[PDB]
Amino acid sequence: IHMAWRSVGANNEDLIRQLKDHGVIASDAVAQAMKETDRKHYSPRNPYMDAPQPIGGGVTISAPHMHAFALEYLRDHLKPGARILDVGSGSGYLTACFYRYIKAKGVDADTRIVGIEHQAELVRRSKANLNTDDRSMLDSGQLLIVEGDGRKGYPPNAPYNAIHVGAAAPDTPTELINQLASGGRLIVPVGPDGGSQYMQQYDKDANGKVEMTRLMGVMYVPL
Ligand SMILES: Nc1ncnc2c1ncn2[C@@H]1O[C@H](CSCC[C@H](N)C(=O)O)[C@@H](O)[C@H]1O
Repeated sequence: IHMAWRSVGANNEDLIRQLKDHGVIASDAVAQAMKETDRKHYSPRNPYMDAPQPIGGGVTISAPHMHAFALEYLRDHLKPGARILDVGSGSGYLTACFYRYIKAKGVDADTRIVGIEHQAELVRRSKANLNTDDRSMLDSGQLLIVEGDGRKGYPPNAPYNAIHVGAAAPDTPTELINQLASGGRLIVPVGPDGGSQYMQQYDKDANGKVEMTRLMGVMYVPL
């Protein structure tokens, strides 16, 4: 059996510090949001290993560095009073991070973080994770976990200032772009399941015109 090396932290704080020291985390705010959201409540096993871990339904909770990259990409869009959509909420981790990131920038009664997941088992599982973490997040009514097909976003709370997609979109996610507010940003892996995909960024400007930028090569493979 081929053996390999992989980073690990002694605890949540030590895991984030390690990432910041090595340049993975650029901003202090991103580091703080992740520091206050302990992976132990969201990852059943190896919580502090910088690697993807299974959570059920044939899916995994992203590796810590991938969560960091996503937070950095949307650091200027995560502000008090905004509406954020997290398509494919899974474990609920990234969702809790968004809530804390903004909560630090100050509170606003209109802030709304919506996580949409289509697997019922994960919807119940994630809610339980969030209540084990901090029962007040769900109780605030500012964080939401809904059951549905994320490909059609969630119109009740549209338009969104920022949208993050954790699952692959076979092509241009038209309906999601339609739910973006002017000046909003959307992060999503584009391409058929099984190949060289691209994590892509879509920015809509004040005139409603859309611009696409490729951020990095990515590949969905068996763990
Ligand atoms: N059409 C769709 N609508 C909603 N969720 C979807 C979906 N297609 C895939 N998913 C969900 O995409 C998620 C990808 S894994 C997401 C992991 C989560 N960000 C974490 O850190 O744990 C899974 O939970 C999967 O069930």
